[PDB]
Amino acid sequence: IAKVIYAMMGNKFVVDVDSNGKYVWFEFVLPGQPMNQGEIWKWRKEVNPDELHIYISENFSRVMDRITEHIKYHLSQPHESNILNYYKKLLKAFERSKSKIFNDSFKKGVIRQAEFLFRQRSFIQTLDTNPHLLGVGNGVLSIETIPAKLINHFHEHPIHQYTHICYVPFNPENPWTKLLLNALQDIIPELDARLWIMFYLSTAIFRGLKEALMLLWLGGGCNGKTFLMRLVAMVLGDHYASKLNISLLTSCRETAEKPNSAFMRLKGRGYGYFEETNKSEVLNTSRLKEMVNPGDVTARELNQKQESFQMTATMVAASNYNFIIDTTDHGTWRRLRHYRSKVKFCHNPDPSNPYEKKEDPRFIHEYIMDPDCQNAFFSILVYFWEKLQKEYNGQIKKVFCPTIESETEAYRKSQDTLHRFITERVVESPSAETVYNLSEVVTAYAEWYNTNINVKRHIALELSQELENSVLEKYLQWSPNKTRILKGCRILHKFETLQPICEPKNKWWEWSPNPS
Amino acid sequence: IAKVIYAMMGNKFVVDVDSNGKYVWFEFVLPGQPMNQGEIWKWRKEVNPDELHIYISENFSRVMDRITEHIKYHLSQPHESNILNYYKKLLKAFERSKSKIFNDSFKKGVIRQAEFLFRQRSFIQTLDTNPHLLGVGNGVLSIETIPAKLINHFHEHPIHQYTHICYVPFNPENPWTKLLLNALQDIIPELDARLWIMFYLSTAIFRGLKEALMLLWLGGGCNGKTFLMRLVAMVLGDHYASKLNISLLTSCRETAEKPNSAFMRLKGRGYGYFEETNKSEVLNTSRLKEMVNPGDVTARELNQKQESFQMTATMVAASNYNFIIDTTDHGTWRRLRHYRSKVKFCHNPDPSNPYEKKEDPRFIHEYIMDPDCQNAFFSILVYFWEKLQKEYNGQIKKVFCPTIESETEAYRKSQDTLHRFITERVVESPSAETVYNLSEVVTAYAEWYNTNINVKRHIALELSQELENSVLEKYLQWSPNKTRILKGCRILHKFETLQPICEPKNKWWEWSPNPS
DNA sequence: TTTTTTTTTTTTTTTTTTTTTTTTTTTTT
DNA sequence: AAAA
Ligand SMILES: Nc1ncnc2c1ncn2[C@@H]1O[C@H](COP(=O)(O)OP(=O)(O)O)[C@@H](O)[C@H]1O
Ligand SMILES: Nc1ncnc2c1ncn2[C@@H]1O[C@H](COP(=O)(O)OP(=O)(O)O)[C@@H](O)[C@H]1O
Repeated sequence: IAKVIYAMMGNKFVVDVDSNGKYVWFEFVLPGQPMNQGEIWKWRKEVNPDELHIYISENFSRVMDRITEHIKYHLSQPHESNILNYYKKLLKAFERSKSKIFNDSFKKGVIRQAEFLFRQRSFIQTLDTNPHLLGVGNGVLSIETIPAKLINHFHEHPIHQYTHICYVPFNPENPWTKLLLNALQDIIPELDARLWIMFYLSTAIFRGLKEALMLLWLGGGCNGKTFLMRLVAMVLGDHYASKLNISLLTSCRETAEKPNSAFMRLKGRGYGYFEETNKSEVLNTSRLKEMVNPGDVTARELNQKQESFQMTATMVAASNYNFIIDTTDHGTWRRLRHYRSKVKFCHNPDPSNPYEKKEDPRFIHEYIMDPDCQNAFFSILVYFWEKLQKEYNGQIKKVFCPTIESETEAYRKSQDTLHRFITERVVESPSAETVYNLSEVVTAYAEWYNTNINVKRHIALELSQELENSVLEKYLQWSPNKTRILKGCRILHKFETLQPICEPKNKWWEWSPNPS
Repeated sequence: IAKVIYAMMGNKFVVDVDSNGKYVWFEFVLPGQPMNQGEIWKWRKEVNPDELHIYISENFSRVMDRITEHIKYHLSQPHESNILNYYKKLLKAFERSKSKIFNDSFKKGVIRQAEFLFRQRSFIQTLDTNPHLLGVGNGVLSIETIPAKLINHFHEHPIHQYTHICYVPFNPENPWTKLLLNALQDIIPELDARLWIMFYLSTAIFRGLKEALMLLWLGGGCNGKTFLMRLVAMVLGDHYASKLNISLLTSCRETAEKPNSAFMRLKGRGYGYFEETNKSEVLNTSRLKEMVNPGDVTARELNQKQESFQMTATMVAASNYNFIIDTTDHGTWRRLRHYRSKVKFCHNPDPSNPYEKKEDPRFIHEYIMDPDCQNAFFSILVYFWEKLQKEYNGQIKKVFCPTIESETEAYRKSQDTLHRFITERVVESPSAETVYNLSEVVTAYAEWYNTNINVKRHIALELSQELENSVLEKYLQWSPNKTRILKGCRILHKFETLQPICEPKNKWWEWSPNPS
């Protein structure tokens, strides 16, 4: 029967071997059959095929009946004795064998035999490999061409994961679309920054390789954060987006004994966000380069082994407090972006202040669980992604935002404790002073850092190189003992310093050819 | 049935026993059969024989037909009564068992029985033992002789692991080959160093015993590092190369109850690298001698037993910051090599400066996932390896490079704290200097090192010996109490002052004549 | 306070059992 | 038609 069953549904069941070696089945659902919500036109995993057993027992019996009536007909026609005896023996044997198809053990054996024919090599590892296909509640969305196309019929693309958000073409006249656009515009007034943030967030749908970017934006509190940042994750669903933990960035270099189980996250997921923390924290300068770069990343999670994989997911970090970055290498400080929210939300609006408005808690308590709002947001996001693709050819760095890369470099001017310490505690001594050797500078810098920013361990040797790299390079002399000495300085302790764009008409999403 | 089946394909299936005692099957992939990308002409592991199960019922069935008609022929020829009755009984017995080959349990029993016949003793442990054979996407490559031979037909070498890179003969006229050669030449201008690094990197393909070499090379940042370091590992693939963690080189020593997993790596992997992680880490002189020697290394792993394997892998290291190496024995510092980059890459070129170049991000963001570049890079690598084999008889110590082994000894001059301290703080005694008891100099040197390099603990015993090993041996006296007193030493505690080649035309890969 | 973390690794499954047997109708009485 |  296995061959006949393969003839039955060669287009509705696929058998594949998992990592553990247990064969698993996958079936292509069709409309009008018992099923979950929003999986139509998608493959679904399965362990013990029920539809197969039902089809074997019910539909397959019709063919047996056809065989039986064919035997009836050929026995009816006149013939010779020997052929009639042969037909009678064949009929008796076939009737004896007919009832076996309803037996449980026979059906199980048939299934075990048939799982070999249904096998299709290279099916698990090709699942969801194409980054241009997204599973949606009403079918599949392909972003390969412009415009994106919705497929809701038979196809051959092996997609298994999905989101339960139905897609509709971007309609600006939808009331919820209008509400979302107005709220988003009110969240951040700058049009260039608005377009830049929307463009950056649009790339989350893509799951292939992306440019090495880092986005972090900081505010006082009660701002637009955690509203759209959580809304994007809710729209994308758990399958394609995932929340992270800030401990992934604040943790020191754990030993090989520690099985860091959060590194295995982001596998396949194209968007990850760090929720607002509770205190100002300090980066380790590790877990940054490997979390920004598009190269291979690998780590063991828990009671398993080192596994390499590609990490491709847009990152966002929002905190009410401030961050700590301590480095000046051009490798970093170049794949990072910082923004600061200029708006505030409170119950009683302050008149004549455009940078403060009445907060509506209804945006957070509800408006997330409404499917219509999620559908409108998804349409807006796909429209923005199509805009980016048709304008800058998928190059996020190409787009221009004057406010960005200016506030970013302004922040880069901060987070430099060494230069600030030099300006605070070093002055141009004309004469009547010594060379101070070299250890005094690192010692004073260490104690000032402990008593001004935070207490932490320091290495005396490493601080020297930036000391030459600092502005004190001109007053950095050599020594007959082949050491580095300082000059033209006084080391001070207390404060005894005395020792002589535009706006759109009615639509901003329509955008202007030159960056608006 | 099992004997006949063993006669069917005794040249396509091999049964062996793993460590756990479970029998496993291996199948020889041939062209024109279902198979994943790039495993042609190579053995593949298998758990539950599939093609065997199909062959039992499809091709083998015909054989019984050849028997059946034969009986009819003998039944057709006229003979005695008894022989005809014998043939009738034979046919009646045989027809009722003809269909038995389709039963699932019968097939499983036949497979279980034939498991013994197909067994080939000493097959798993002899897999990939030959180091001259590599599995490539279009067959197998043998580096046994010169030129290397690409086998793409039947053979008998038991290889199972492979890389998915198709091999082509080295052609300089390929555009990717020219681009890679130009970029690599630009990465490090020095011809001798370029040839030496290419020669060293060529040995990653070999998997047998290698020379005890540890190459490390530093740079300011945004350099050629992490580009070819990742490129080589990508080209080799996960099977023959893997990434390690710098923790293995900074952890002091893990004690018992250790779930060591990264230590027990490098099973056959001939290439190892460390990306630029941490900020100016420290070495404690452990985990180098066993990580440089060609000796056997033994380790356990999670729910495993402590097993010993021959560690053979070309090791490379690169960082933006400085290392801390503290030892002076001739055994070490002899299996080490140092290099430093001399170029910088940035978005704003400096004209007339040969040591600055416009960096091309495309080299990283892409050019890795393109197979066309990978094939050319592999061809370059194998060509360089064959050049080394024909020139220096496979020995990397005999190759000539003046810049290397000169900058390396220059680095060895650094990382010597005792010499620097001696010619920084202690000078010859002018007058009124005593014996200073014993080990007071190293006692002060402890705090000097803590305030100058880094904080750590010290032991007086070994530190005493290097004082004799230092230049201060001449100014060391014996004492009536049989103690090593220190004479002729000022022991100063202040900073104010002491108290009284060439390049070819256009083909560097041509290697130039023997001096090169 | 930081340091070992202590508990997560180890157990503990797993998964037993159905397999079959019998019958078996027809053949043989 | 009942027993192997
Ligand atoms: N465009 C908007 N108009 C009015 N109210 C808003 C708007 N965006 C957000 N809000 C409200 O302001 C509050 C902001 O709080 P929250 O998002 O927690 O700030 P933060 O994330 O910065 O801590 C939310 O409860 C939300 O209901
Ligand atoms: N020979 C070259 N010519 C032009 N650009 C290069 C060359 N080598 C590297 N680059 C570019 O310069 C950048 C250097 O960055 P990276 O390799 O990360 O340096 P590092 O590893 O020292 O931080 C790379 O992104 C690469 O695109």
